Amino acid sequence: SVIKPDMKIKLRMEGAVNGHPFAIEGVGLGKPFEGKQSMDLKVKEGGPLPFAYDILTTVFNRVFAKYPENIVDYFKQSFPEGYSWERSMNYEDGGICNATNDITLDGDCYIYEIRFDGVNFPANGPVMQKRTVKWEPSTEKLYVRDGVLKGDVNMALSLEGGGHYRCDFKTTYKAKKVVQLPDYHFVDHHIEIKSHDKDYSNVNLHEHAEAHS
Repeated sequence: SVIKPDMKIKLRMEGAVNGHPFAIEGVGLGKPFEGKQSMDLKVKEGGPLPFAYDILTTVFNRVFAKYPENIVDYFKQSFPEGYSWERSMNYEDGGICNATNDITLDGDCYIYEIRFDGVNFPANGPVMQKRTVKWEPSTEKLYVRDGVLKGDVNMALSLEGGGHYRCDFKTTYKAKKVVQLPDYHFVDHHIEIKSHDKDYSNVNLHEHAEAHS
């Protein structure tokens, strides 16, 4: 198998929020079979970012999810060729973010080509006012539709003044080659920013995920 116990990550995100462009690059590593990963992200263009960094984190690869033997693993099956995903993130106050990631593999390193575009975030909302604290752990629901895999998840950002800010994720996963399709299942997620500098020019991000049925 081309999927090894320890692998690397390299990525570049180009995007915009409310019409303002930025670019971020990252380098990381993870354990595909353990469903754990971490990475260091650096803002290359558009800094200091004028919006809450948290809207970007779930965009910075389900290959990093611990899949039990009794569940078909769409993602690990997609390599060496790889897969891509598309996602729309609908926030409760109307902010909408669309993102995509084309994932390839070079040796023991996954390569991500990411696009991120958010619009209509209210000027005095939690995202433009940087009042988000972190994402709560979640459970993604995955199901097949028209030969590809869909993943939906109810997400929530804890807020500075207390309370939560909701967002609904709708993701479409597409293997580059034909692979076996899985039956309905779930993936528990927990993403966390472990460290960052004042203006988030530098961020260390971690995530651990496990599938179940």
